[PDB]
Amino acid sequence: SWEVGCGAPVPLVKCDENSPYRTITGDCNNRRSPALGAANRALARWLPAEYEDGLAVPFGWTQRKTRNGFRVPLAREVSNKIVGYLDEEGVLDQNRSLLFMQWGQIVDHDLDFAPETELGSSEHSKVQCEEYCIQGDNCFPIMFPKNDPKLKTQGKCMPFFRAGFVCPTPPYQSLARDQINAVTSFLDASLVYGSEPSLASRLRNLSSPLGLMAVNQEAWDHGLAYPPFNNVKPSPCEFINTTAHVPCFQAGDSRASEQILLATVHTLLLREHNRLARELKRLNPHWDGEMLYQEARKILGAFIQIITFRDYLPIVLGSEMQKWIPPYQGYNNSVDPRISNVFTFAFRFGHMEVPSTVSRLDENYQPWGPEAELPLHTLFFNTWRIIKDGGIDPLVRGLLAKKSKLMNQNKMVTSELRNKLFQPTHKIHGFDLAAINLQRCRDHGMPGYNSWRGFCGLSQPKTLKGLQAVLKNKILAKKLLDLYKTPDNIDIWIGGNAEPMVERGRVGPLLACLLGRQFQQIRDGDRFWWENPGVFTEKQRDSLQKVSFSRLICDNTHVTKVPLHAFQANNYPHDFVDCSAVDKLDLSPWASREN
Ligand code: HEM
Ligand SMILES: *[C@@H]1O[C@H](CO)[C@@H](O)[C@H](O)[C@H]1NC(C)=O
Ligand SMILES: *[C@@H]1O[C@H](CO)[C@@H](O)[C@H](O)[C@H]1NC(C)=O
Ligand SMILES: *[C@@H]1O[C@H](CO)[C@@H](O)[C@H](O)[C@H]1NC(C)=O
Ligand SMILES: [Ca+2]
Repeated sequence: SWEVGCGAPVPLVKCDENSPYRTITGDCNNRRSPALGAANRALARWLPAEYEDGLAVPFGWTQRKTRNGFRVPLAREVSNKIVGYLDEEGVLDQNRSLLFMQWGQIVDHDLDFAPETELGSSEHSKVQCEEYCIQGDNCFPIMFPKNDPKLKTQGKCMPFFRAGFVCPTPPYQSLARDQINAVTSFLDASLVYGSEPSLASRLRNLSSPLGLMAVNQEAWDHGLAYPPFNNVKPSPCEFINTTAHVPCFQAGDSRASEQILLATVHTLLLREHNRLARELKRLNPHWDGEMLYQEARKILGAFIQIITFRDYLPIVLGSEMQKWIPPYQGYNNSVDPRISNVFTFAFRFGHMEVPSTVSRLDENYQPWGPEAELPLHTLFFNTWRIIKDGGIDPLVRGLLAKKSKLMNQNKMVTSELRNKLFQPTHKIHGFDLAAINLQRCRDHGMPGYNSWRGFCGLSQPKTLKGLQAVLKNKILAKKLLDLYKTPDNIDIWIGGNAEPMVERGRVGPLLACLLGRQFQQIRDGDRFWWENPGVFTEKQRDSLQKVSFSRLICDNTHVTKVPLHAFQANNYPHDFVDCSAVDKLDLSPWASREN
């Protein structure tokens, strides 16, 4: 409206047009508009941003500024009164493995990352934010309510820094603030390879023409690879236990070591690249470093898209899968592939799927050692428990044999995340992911629950009695309206997650609509979609159709007993078969005959 196109981060890219490979940045995917879907650009706005000043000031900033004539509730008070629970008994999903949760976070990390304004390296008003809880500029502290236990142990607030935005830092007053997506909008293994040139090259082994990703030179896993350490200090993975001095992993995505099961699936994905490369080199000995890397990178990209679109999305979206992600009818270069700002909140439905513990299992799928089961809060920024406690295999069997948390209207987010979250720089296991989510919704200028209901063609309840019938829950509706006063003011993260789940799904109608739309767009708007004619030969696709997470495990660990359907709740031994019974990835169609 104001500027036709704002852009002062980086301008310079020529598009190869004849390349059979993606760029690292996601530039040049869309031939007409080559910036579309590329990293370090604004998140898309499906609806106009909603700030108290119309431009940048979040709702909740100014004590005397209402939203529609009512004060917005403190994020931590919504967390305390709606999101928390004590009893972990009976909270588990009887039909989703823990891998279902974990694949969600992997997928999320491929698609979106809104970094905190890291501009300010002098910036020691961290102290002003952390120690003194003074709201100002990029410091937007989560203030504790009266009656919060954390007030007795942790001071007045949790520190919270506003997200980075385009055009960029110390802003103007022209059109509304847009937060940055720092990774590629394409489902493209950017979490393995990186979304920028510096990092992508750092991760590569350029010491041999084999197109390998670099691997740890200090630790191994029964001959099997770990990712390189991040050697930059301070290291949060070091902070959590000095004695071990085990740093964080270096992977394509900065968040890889945030929890031990994310690091685990990252390690599996890195292993797969090197596995693929080796079999491609064995198959095509001529192929130089670059062709090996790119052909393996391109295979890993397709694996992620198939597991996500064939196995994962149908058991998230349930009855809504067909209404939003119909069967694929080819690349449409008019679709916007960019991740939307709202999607980055809709996809945090995952937060309610995280259980309170993580288990290491032995070969008989029984407890591994005397501390087999660990509280999740001890596993934030934890790589030492991988290297110095049995490696990947015990944690992968836990992923198969243990269950996700089920979303529950009276048991939303485990206290492991809601009271004990560790944030790098902030020293304590004392943060609230639910409160952060709600504060972030306001930071990003999110429209409220009823704007999104209207967007999705759903009823917009105006009364307690109206909200009760949509939530199918009188008490939850009462607690939300006591805090928010009007359903128009409910933050999209809590409103979306409050809805009962669609038949055969794990999200309610509103999230199904938002996630459905976004996943439709990243498939239909991707020139390198695995099923787009010319990306892969017909034979290559017939082979790719047979990938599975079970096969990924079989090839990249010493786990020989796996389930056929790894996202279902599977119990050992009834639901487990030998790896020999699990279809393989036939790489024979990648045979290149130069004569
Ligand atoms: C999606 C998604 C996001 C937003 C990513 C983006 O675009 O920036 C997200 C964020 C976070 C954050 C940052 C919170 C903030 O400052 O706003 C943390 C600290 C965190 C921690 C954990 N999450 Fe998460 N998360 C997203 C999605 C998912 C999903 C999706 C299905 C799962 C599962 C998941 C899990 C976890 C997790 C598990 C133990 C931790 C810790 N997240 N997330
Ligand atoms: C479990 O979920 C799958 C979909 O993942 C479904 O097809 C199957 O019927 C389910 N079994 C149970 C226990 O409902
Ligand atoms: C690079 O590859 C060679 C094997 O081909 C290996 O000896 C070396 O350690 C590798 N370096 C890294 C950091 O992966
Ligand atoms: C720290 O790591 C050491 C070395 O592995 C381990 O033995 C010890 O129990 C750990 N302590 C904590 C607090 O994690
Ligand atoms: Ca990506």
